[PDB]
Amino acid sequence: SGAIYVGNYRVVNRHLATHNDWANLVWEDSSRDLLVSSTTAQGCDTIARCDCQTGVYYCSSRRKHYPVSFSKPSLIFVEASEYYPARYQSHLMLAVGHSEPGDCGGILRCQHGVVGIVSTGGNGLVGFADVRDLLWLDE
Ligand SMILES: CC(=O)Nc1cccc(NC(N)=O)c1
Ligand SMILES: [Zn+2]
Repeated sequence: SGAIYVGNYRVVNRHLATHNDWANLVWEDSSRDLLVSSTTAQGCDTIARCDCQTGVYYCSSRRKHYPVSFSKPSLIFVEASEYYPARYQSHLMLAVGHSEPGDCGGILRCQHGVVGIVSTGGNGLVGFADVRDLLWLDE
């Protein structure tokens, strides 16, 4: 699990969004595994605005932060999970590293702030849903 808090926005894995997230929907994209809901409290996180391909992600299944190199956001085929059928996920970045389902929502960061959240994994790969293109999160 894990969320991003910026302005009056909460960014979560679409597959982990609660009834409260859906009752306060700002935007959702099923192909990206992302959902943003409205909050009453002011978020403390900064979204990276950059095209960095190196960073550090939190891996709850190892209680550790790992430094990774990752691909630029793209359309990648993603095998079946407990939450989606096999399909193409958009705006997805891959790194070589450890990921398990409950690692979803772990934050990837560079010097410029939050890059994205863990969304896919297995076969020694971790996939992160990019949030850097969602410029409207900042105002
Ligand atoms: C370990 C494996 O094969 N599945 C895996 C790994 C990381 C994240 C997800 N994502 C998801 N279940 O939505 C799935
Ligand atoms: Zn950056």
